[PDB]
Formats: sequence, structure tokens, C-alpha cells
Amino acid sequence: GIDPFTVSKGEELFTGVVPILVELDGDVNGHKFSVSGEGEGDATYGKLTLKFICTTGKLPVPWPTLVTTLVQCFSRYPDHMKQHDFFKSAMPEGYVQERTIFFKDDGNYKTRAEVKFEGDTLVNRIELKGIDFKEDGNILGHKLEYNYNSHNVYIMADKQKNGIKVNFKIRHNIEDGSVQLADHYQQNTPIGDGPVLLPDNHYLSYQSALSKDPNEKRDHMVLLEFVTAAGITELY
Ligand SMILES: [Cl-]
Ligand SMILES: [Cl-]
Ligand SMILES: [Cl-]
Repeated sequence: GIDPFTVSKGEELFTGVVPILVELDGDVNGHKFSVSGEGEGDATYGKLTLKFICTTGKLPVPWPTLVTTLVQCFSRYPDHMKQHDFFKSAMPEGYVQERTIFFKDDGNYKTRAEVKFEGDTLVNRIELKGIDFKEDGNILGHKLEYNYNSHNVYIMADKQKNGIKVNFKIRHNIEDGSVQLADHYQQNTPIGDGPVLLPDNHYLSYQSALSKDPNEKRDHMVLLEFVTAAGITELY
């Protein structure tokens, strides 16, 4: 395992503001692209502030479709739920997060990411592969609104892999007023061989706001997000 002498482990690494670096390499129907992101996370408040840039030119998919792929260790876990925080418990060695995201009546993304500390920086390194998309559909045809809605993300233990399974749905807004469903199937597994916290069933409550940097001429996304764990509740 880790050196114990190690000063901070698991949740101890998140008591303050932590710098975040995100790196994504993607290929959707052979459209290749890369995204980098930077900012900070303050788990005490469940607060994420991040700016992402497409480093290869124009992003060939809508930015909103990448939000879930682009650090659940920054969730605010209530003190009364702290024993259910898998994500921080896996740190600093980290965890692998894998998803399949099914876009209804369109293609799918498959993603694999490793989330771990490199010194003081929490790093999310991702590979994304998309296939079976319609060239003129809502994704490759860029028919989605640049916005986001609030969601619950449902977490349960996966004892076989010493990890968790996560499931949720995102409904992106199409420019004609309709909805593009993106059904998310997710699993996380620790990278290290030490103990992790395997949670009871619960959820994370997300709020997300997308904006633009008026001084940024590259294709980019500014993201402000708040994340709180809930769903496990006589004192009063
Ligand atoms: Cl976009
Ligand atoms: Cl997150
Ligand atoms: Cl928004």
C-alpha cells in the first residue's frame, strides 16, 4: 500500500481548496479531439470551478455532452454520511471510472478515466470513444443548447470489484425545444489495494451552470458546479 507515514490520506486530502487538472483524448465517429481543463475543487462546499479548452481546434461534439465525463471526490458528503464516501477513500492512489453513455436514437460514448493525485493536484485523465453516431444528428450536428440542468446520480456498492456502480439520466435540450436523453451507466474501482468505503445506496445532487469567457477565443466551456450527497436520513 501507501507509505504510512503519509501525511494526508483519503478525506484528509480534501479539507481545503484543491487544484484540478483534467485531460481528455476523444474520438467520436473518427472525429478526434483533445480537451484540457483547470480550476479548483472545495469539497467542504461541494464546489467546482473549471475552465475547459478544446486544444485541437473546434470541438466536434456539443460541450454539454462532455460535462459528466469531465471528479466526484469533490462531492460534499454530510458528516452523517461520511462513511459512504467511496471517492475520497480511494485517494491518493485513486480510482478508475468507466462509463457507457447511450444517446437515445443516436450513438454511445464509452469512457475510461483515472482520477488520482499528482502531488497537490487532483488529476482526471480520460479516454473517450464514441461510435454509431448520426453525422447529422443532435450530437455531431451540434443541435444542443449550451446549458445544463440539475440531476441526481444514484450510487450503490459493487463488492465484487471493491467499488461502486452508478446510474443516472441526463436530458440535454435540443434547439427545437425537445430532449436528447443520455443514459449513463458507470462503475468505479480503486487503483490501490487498500481499504475503501463501500457505501449504502445514496445519491449525489448536482447543480451545473455553463458559461463563456468573453476574452477566450478558443473553443471552451466555463463550468460552475455544486454537488451534495444525500438520501440517507430521531434528533429533532
Ligand atoms: Cl457546444
Ligand atoms: Cl464531479
Ligand atoms: Cl447553464
